[PDB]
Amino acid sequence: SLGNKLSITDVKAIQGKKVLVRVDFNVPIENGVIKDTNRITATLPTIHHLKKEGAAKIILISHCGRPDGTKNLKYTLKPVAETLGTLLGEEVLFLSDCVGEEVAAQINQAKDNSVILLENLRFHVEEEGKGVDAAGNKIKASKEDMEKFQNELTKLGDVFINDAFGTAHRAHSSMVGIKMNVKASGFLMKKELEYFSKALENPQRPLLAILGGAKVSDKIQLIKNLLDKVDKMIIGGGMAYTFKYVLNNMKIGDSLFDEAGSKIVNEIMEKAKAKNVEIYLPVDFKVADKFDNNANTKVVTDEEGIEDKWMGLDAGPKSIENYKDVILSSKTIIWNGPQGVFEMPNFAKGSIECLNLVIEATKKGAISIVGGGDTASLVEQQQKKNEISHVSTGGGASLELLEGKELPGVVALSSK
Ligand SMILES: O=C1N[C@H](c2ccc([N+](=O)[O-])o2)Nc2sc3c(c21)CCCC3
Repeated sequence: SLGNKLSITDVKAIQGKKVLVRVDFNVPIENGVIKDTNRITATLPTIHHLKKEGAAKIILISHCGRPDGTKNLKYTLKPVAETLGTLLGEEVLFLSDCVGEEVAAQINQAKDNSVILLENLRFHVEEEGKGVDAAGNKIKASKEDMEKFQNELTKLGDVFINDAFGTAHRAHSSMVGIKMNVKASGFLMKKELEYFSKALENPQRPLLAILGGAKVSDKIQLIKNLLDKVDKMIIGGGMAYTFKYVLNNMKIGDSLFDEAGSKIVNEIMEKAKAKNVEIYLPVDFKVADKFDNNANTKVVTDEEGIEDKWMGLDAGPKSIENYKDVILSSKTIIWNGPQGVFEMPNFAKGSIECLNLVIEATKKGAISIVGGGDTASLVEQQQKKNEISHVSTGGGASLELLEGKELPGVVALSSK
């Protein structure tokens, strides 16, 4: 289950507690300078709630870069402490390790209600459970080494807050081994779990999935899992040409064709029929004579097909018209994939109209979830993030959740 997990707002006893918080501070650092501070800024509601609720210590644990289970000061969290300090308007204490008597002593010695940032968890092989030494030899932590490191992290505090949903798909020490009585989601994780629970457990129906992207192959698990939940599915973008070719023997010219993925199209269509899911493929396309925004373009229907040396780069006007009744009658929308080459303004119309319809449905009461990646970029470029119920930032974890995979970091949270 996803919706019955304990959240930071449900925690009653916070005053005078040492609160251990797993955050996502995997920020790009260019010679001591943080170039993107969004991940740091996104943890402020969690930190503010803990300070306001009178926490004795706010102990932050995270990772960044790729140290591979070895101390590697290129991936030091030291600059993150400085940036977080500036954002908080107070000094954030940075510690050179994350476990042990010395770290414990420094935490206890710190000013009450203050914020402490511990060094990168991934400097320890026990965090990921595997790594690589300096020489390049593979190293692995034994069950006992793992258990000892997990016990050491547990000894740092009294209450555990997991605000790192983007790492919850991993059975890492900081996701599964912090054995405190209260293990609650932080505000970021709370929102992710709340909205993914709304979309996938007992959703408000009709439930619609809007899928797109360049390939079929990397979306098979996602499609097959969503066919067990949804009532309707729009399949668009580059992946649609593979479907039109296999299903209707439609000429696709130089459009994208997924050779491995083409062999699974019939299975997908057969599962959709078994599950009584309505599939909506494009019936027309905006084609181009070159892969370029300034290409010569025209509209072809799926009855005409695409001529040799031409390529489909967006859904056509009829396919765009067909979205309207599908999207506007939907009460829950999971959107994972653009409907064309949105990076080229002349082939963004299908994706932009899909966005306008999803927004319209949301204003009228639908719950809209944007999976991430390219769809999130489109919503961001169009400046419409606040018009969508939830734009997930969980990356790989959001994708695994939608593929029906186990999230160990979620499983390890307390139940409400
Ligand atoms: O790299 C490419 N991707 C695009 C793509 C992505 C999504 C969609 N869509 O149509 O939605 O198309 N379509 C083509 S034709 C084409 C290329 C691409 C590369 C050069 C040869 C011709």
